[PDB]
Formats: sequence, structure tokens, C-alpha cells
Amino acid sequence: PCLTGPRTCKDLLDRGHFLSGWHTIYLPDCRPLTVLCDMDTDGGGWTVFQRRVDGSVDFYRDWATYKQGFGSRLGEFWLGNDNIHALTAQGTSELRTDLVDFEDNYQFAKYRSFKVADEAEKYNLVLGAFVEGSAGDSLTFHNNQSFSTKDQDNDLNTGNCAVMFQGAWWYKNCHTSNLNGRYLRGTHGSFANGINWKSGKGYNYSYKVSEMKVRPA
Amino acid sequence: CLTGPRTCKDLLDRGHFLSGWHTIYLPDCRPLTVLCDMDTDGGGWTVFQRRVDGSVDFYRDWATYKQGFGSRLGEFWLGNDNIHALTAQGTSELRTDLVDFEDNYQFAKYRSFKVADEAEKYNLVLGAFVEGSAGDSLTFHNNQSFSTKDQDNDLNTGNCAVMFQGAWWYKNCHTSNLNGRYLRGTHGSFANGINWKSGKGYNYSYKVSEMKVRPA
Amino acid sequence: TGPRTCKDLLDRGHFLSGWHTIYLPDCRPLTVLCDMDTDGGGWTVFQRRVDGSVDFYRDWATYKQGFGSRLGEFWLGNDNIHALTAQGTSELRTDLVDFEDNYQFAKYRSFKVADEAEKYNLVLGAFVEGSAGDSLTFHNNQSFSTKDQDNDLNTGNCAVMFQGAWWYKNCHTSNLNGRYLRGTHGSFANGINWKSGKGYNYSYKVSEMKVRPA
Ligand SMILES: *[C@@H]1O[C@H](CO)[C@@H](O[C@@H]2O[C@H](CO)[C@@H](O[C@@H]3O[C@H](CO)[C@@H](O)[C@H](O)[C@@H]3O)[C@H](O)[C@H]2NC(C)=O)[C@H](O)[C@H]1NC(C)=O
Ligand SMILES: CC(=O)OCC[N+](C)(C)C
Ligand SMILES: CC(=O)OCC[N+](C)(C)C
Ligand SMILES: CC(=O)OCC[N+](C)(C)C
Ligand SMILES: [Ca+2]
Ligand SMILES: [Ca+2]
Ligand SMILES: [Ca+2]
Repeated sequence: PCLTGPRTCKDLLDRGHFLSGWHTIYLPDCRPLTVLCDMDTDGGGWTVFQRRVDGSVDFYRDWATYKQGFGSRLGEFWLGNDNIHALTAQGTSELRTDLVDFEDNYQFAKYRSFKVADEAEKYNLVLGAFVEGSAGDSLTFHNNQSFSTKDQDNDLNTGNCAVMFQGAWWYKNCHTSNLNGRYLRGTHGSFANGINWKSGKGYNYSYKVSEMKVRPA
Repeated sequence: CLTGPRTCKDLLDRGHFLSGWHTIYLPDCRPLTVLCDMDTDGGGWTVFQRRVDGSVDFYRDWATYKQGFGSRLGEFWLGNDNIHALTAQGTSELRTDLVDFEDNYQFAKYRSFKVADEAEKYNLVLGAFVEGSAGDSLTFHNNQSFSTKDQDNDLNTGNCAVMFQGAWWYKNCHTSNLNGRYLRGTHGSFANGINWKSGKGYNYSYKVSEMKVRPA
Repeated sequence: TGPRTCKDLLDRGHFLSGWHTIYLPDCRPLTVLCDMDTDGGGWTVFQRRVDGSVDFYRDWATYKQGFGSRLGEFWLGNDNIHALTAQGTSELRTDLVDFEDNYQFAKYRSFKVADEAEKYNLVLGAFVEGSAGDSLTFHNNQSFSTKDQDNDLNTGNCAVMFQGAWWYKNCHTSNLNGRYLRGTHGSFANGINWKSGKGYNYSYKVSEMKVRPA
């Protein structure tokens, strides 16, 4: 009953589910997990692990919360670090980042591979090559970095990157990207604490939509 | 049934951490797709009422409140038969969540909450106010049949549901009216909005409202 | 056996609109959107525009298999729409909203689309009623045209001029798969347009196309 069923969003597309939405796939350890499949963007078949859309969900959360995931299938959410690792351990998944502004401009960025280690390794980020994408690289800077929340500081910054830029991320010292920052709605005066992608709209603009998704590379 | 999930609390305990529509099995093993709020106040809440944008007409008749109405994609009332079925084993709390148009949030938690069957006209059986920023505006409605425009069971020589375009355990008539008209903030009209008297009062209609239960 | 249509589901006490799985006459599952509210309820919805978030200017293979998101806009796909209609008599119905929240509709006694061999050909009954007027009878007995597949009768490219897919003739009175232009637009007839409704220069806020047994 675990071997009958699907294991990625790509499988489901291959089996003729053409509509984006929440489907259940089976983890490599046979745990069933209800994921969001984007069956439309760039060929379709993407499993979506992060999604901001309207600012309705608090993303300024603690380690246990980022661990297990939070939010709503009906809106915004983080799939959870255990799940993101589970999905990306064994094998090779490409990463697509899709973004939108409040002026309705669509941007993206695409990476060759994407993997996060387990909690023992603080969900460490293993990033392949920037392939292309009109949003430009603002993730490579964050390669080989542990992931930090406000209540657990694993960055290379003598202070707390998560309290400062008000998010949660593979911070370094601190970031060129902050997709789990505060939903600030466009141009903001405050520094780099919005849904920010430095090479995109920069440190003072917070996107309307953001999605981070994976697909078997 | 029986092994599977009985409540939204079960589903959380079993590792569904994301809010959303899941199917649970009632005290009678009838399968029921409900909305689980896996986030608020510990999570594990089954949500039976939701206003969010004003897209759904709530000024409806008895048969409609009976069976429920609305959309999983937005606003809805789970239906009185279902709400009764859900709280029959009268040991589950009520939380009322409310958001204004400046994103200021408020709430009100009650220690038990139960509605009788249609025979007893979905009478409201409410426990104690425990805590909450909304102030308490539900108690006043304890031990009262539920009325809709076409089924007048209030203590008011007229038709309360008509006079406040809603449906409720109306007395004479109300201090709370969460099924009233989606009036969008301050309104001139009297007490016919999504109103909670002790909250923002008789002339302010909230942006969001949710009524949810969980086993104590 | 189980759920053949959204009407079945309503008859079984699913009163809330939303995505349910039903069983096509071949017995293939399909998760469809049920509108359990409008005009008695029990409608299976095969098209929906709501906010302009999804690109509808797509190619034949894409309209074939469907595209979009259960969370928003989408086209159920022509194979599914054919599967969905052909076997029985389903009764089309269109719901249009303009930006001043004015509501209009049209209803048709029957609605069917042929298979891909016949170019998903539109086979349409008579106008029952509709305050939107009738901007679709005009399109009866016409193959589907995508920007990349031209089967229209303007030897120019209808789909390209107006950017959308439809059973185009020479060219259109309705264009519900056109560009989400947000109300009044200067460009000609390339929005979400229904000619007898708010005409060739207004693009609705919402549009839905849904079917139900007669
Ligand atoms: C991820 O970051 C870690 C730090 O947490 C990086 O580890 C460091 O890697 C350098 C070389 O890249 C190591 O230097 C080597 O070791 C000896 C010193 O004992 C030196 O003499 C050798 O010549 C060699 O340079 C360094 O020791 C090491 N630091 C730590 C803290 O272990 C690691 O390289 C990063 N991983 C990737 C794939 O980038
Ligand atoms: C930080 C965060 O995730 O919010 C919850 C705080 N808690 C669990 C201590 C009440
Ligand atoms: C008021 C309301 O809930 O609508 C139902 C009335 N009827 C009979 C037209 C369906
Ligand atoms: C709109 C709705 O579902 O209730 C009225 C019933 N109708 C329209 C079939 C008479
Ligand atoms: Ca530090
Ligand atoms: Ca009375
Ligand atoms: Ca031509």
C-alpha cells in the first residue's frame, strides 16, 4: 500500500494529475505526507515546501515549529524541515524559486540541486549551481549554512540574524535572501527584514508571493 | 472507523501539523471532512464557522443552517446537525477567534460547548468563560434555542433573525452576532454586523471570525 | 458504486462547495470542483477565472490535459470536459462578474464537446435564459483553436489576435479564456469578454463555466 502509491509530485503528473493541489505522496520511509503539487510551472511536477501569499500566517517562529512545519493548506505554510530533508536526502532534486511583486511582475531562479541535512546537522544547505532565472542568484551566498530560528542561532554572525532580519533561514552573516521574513507588503523602510531577495527587488521590497519548490533533477 | 481519527486533536497527535480539510470519524463512524486549525492555541481545533471576506450569504433559512453551507475554499457554517454530532459527548471547549481590519486579533475561550439536536432546537449548552481579549459575549446566550428567519424561537415579540440579518441562539436579542452581515468595519446600522458586544461592540463588523472546538 | 457527478455528491449530503473526487463513465477518478450553491447547486466546474494569477494563453497539449490550480484559476482540460459531458445530457451554465460586482449568467439546455479526433468540437443546445445574453450559440459546431493550432475560419489567426483558446469562427462573440485585463480595456476583444454582456472592451473579474445533468 506504500509501493502502490506515488512518491513525488513528478510521479503524480506522470500519472495524469494535471491540476495543482494537495496530494499525498509516500516518503522514502513509507510515511504518507500530504504535499502541494505545482502541476503548472516550468513543465510542472514540483513539490512545494514554502509559500507566502497574503501575510496571513506568522513566520517568525521557533525551532520546534520550523522542524515540524506550520501554516495552512488553504494558504501560507512551511512544510517543515524534517519533511524537506526527507524529500531531498536520497537522490537529486532541482530547486525552483518563484516570486511575484505587487505590480504583477513574475520572477524566478533555478538551482541544479538542493538538499538539506537532518537536524543533527542543523538542516544544513547543500546547493548545486545556479542554472538561470530572472531573479538572479541570491541563494548561493547561503550555501553550506545551517538553518537558524530566533531561539536557535547557528549563523556566522556575532549577533542573531533571525531576530535582526525577523525571519528564519540558512543565514550566514546575514543574508542576501530572506523568504521567511515579515510580510511587509512592497516597499518598506526597515532594513532587510521583509520577504527579500537581494538580487531581485533588493533589501527594501517585500514580495507579494513567494514559493520554494523541488523536482527530481 | 474506530482506529482512524475521531477529532482534529487526533489528527494532530498523529502528526498532521498543517491546518486544512481532513476527514474525521464521528462518535457514530460517519465520515466527515472538517477544517482543522492545527496552529492556534496548541492546535487541534475543529472549525465549525468561518467568516473571512464576505463572499458567502449567511442570512439563510433553517434547512440551510441545519445541513451547513458555504465553501471549503472560504466561508462556511458546518451545519447544526454536524455541530451537534461533534459536541454530543459534551466534553470539548469553544474558542472564538476574531480579526479586525487592522489585523488586531482577539479571542474568547469557553470551557465546554454543546448544542442539542433539532428536536431541542439546537439549544446552546455553554460552560464557563475561562479567559479572553474579546471579553465575554456568549454566556448571555446560554440555554437558548437557535432561530433563523423562518424559525422564530427567541424571546422577542418580533423576529430577531430578521432584525439583525443573522442566525443565532438569539434571546432579546443578542450581545454577539457572528452570523450577521459582513459589513466591513464600522457600520451605522445597529447590531446587524459580525458583532461581539464586549469586543468592538454593536457597530463594528470584524474582518475574520472563527468558532472552533477541541476535546478538553 | 459511487459519485458520478457533483449532483450525486449534493444528493448524498455534501453541501459545501469544493474539490471532490467523482467517477467518470470509464470509471477513471477525477478530482473536480463542485459548486454546491449556485442555482440549486450540484454543478461541476470546468473553468474558472478569479484574479488573473494563471496564464490562459496556452497551447493545444495544455488545453488538452488541463492546467491551473485547485486553489485558484484553471481549465479542467478538454479530454476531461469531453469525458464529462458526452455520456449523458449535461446542462451548461456560465457565471460572469464585473468589477462593480454586477452578476450576470447564461444557461443552455445542453452542452457537449466531442473528442480530440473531432477537434473538441462544441455541440450546444438552446439558450434557456440568461441576463448576460447569448454570446455562445454563435459558436456552435466549431473546432477548438489554440494559438498553436488554428482550426478557425478567419484565415488570419483568431487565437493570436485575441489571445486565448475557444471554438473560434471569424472570430468571436465570447472569449472567456482571454487575457485577464481587469475591467475596461482599450485593446479589442482580447479580454475575458462576453459580447452581449459587457461587450468587447470589458474584461470580467470572475468567470465560471459549469455543468449539471439536465
Ligand atoms: C562548510 O563550512 C565548514 C565550516 O563549518 C567548512 O570547513 C572548513 O573547511 C576548510 C577547507 O575548506 C578546512 O581547512 C582544512 O583543514 C586544515 C586545518 O586543520 C587546513 O590546514 C587544511 O589546509 C584545510 O584547509 C577547515 O578546517 C574547515 N573548518 C571547520 C570548522 O571544520 C567546510 O569546508 C564547508 N563545507 C563546504 C562543502 O564548503
Ligand atoms: C515562536 C513561536 O513559534 O510561537 C509560539 C511560542 N510558544 C510556543 C512558546 C507559546
Ligand atoms: C434564504 C435561504 O437560505 O435560501 C433558500 C431559499 N430557497 C427555497 C430559495 C432555496
Ligand atoms: C440557489 C440554490 O441552490 O437554492 C435555490 C434552489 N433553486 C435555485 C434550485 C430553486
Ligand atoms: Ca551568532
Ligand atoms: Ca419572536
Ligand atoms: Ca485561420
